[PDB]
Amino acid sequence: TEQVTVAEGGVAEITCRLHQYDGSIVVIQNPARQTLFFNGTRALKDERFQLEEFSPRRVRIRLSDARLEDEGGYFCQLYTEDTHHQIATLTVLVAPENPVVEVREQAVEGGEVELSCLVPRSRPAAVLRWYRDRKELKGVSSGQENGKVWSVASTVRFRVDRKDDGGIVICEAQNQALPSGHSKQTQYVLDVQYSPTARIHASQAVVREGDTLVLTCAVTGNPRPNQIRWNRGQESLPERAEAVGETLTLPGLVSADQGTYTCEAANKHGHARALYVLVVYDPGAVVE
Ligand SMILES: *[C@@H]1O[C@H](CO[C@@H]2O[C@@H](C)[C@@H](O)[C@@H](O)[C@@H]2O)[C@@H](O[C@@H]2O[C@H](CO)[C@@H](O)[C@H](O)[C@H]2NC(C)=O)[C@H](O)[C@H]1NC(C)=O
Repeated sequence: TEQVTVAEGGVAEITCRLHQYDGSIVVIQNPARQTLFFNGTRALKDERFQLEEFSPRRVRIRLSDARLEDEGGYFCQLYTEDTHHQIATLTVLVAPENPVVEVREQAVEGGEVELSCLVPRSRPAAVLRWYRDRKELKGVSSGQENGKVWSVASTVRFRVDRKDDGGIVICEAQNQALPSGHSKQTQYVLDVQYSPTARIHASQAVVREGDTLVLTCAVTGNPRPNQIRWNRGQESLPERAEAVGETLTLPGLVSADQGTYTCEAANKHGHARALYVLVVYDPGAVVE
């Protein structure tokens, strides 16, 4: 009895070996033990079954668009009841689709991200594996059979911080219906929110009276801060100051412009403020 295996909707071939062909009538039966081919003639009105070869050595039939209901034993016997012989058992497989990946809720630095991965239909039951940066994560899985096909789900949960924002997680599904070594994969991009940062970088290390200084405020955060605020301790920004987004330009600096300058930004997880100490040296000061 030949073990024959097809992917759902694919093509299988079933062959009856006959030995010293008498010329008598060959009955081929399906898994319900209903006559499917009477000698060379199809006995059931199913256009997916086609006689392919009736030679002195074998009778071969082809099945197109294989369905789960086609599974079971197929038989070949002489109408004279020489023997009830099973000549094949058909098994129909179902490969997983690319898995569906979801997240429980918005992940926030300091908290957890919780992901699920689901394959709704596979046969045999797909195996689900989680990867991050080539390294496998340990998840938790469950599945069940719904008729002849299995639904399988897996979940993983881990702490995140801002370094994980934008990181890629892979869920990978495998089963025997896929060619050896191959996989069905789904990528998921982490979105981790975090409180902002602010840092000032100045266009010069040493500032002299007469200089034009540019301060640049580098900001991070998720969500992205919408607005940079520039300010100064104790008193107002110099009259010539030009605060345009992330840059503060201080032209024509004079001694009285010295002081502490700040840039600040915010998102829904908090504020960040950077401070810059501005020293303005007269032309004769010895600094370096
Ligand atoms: C049952 O069928 C076999 C197979 O041949 C069938 O008939 C062929 C002529 C052709 O129409 C094919 O499509 C069929 O599969 C019969 O064996 C054949 O007998 C015929 C006699 O006309 C001759 O064509 C072939 O040489 C034979 N082929 C083989 C492989 O033996 C067989 O006689 C049929 N049996 C009965 C009881 O009717």
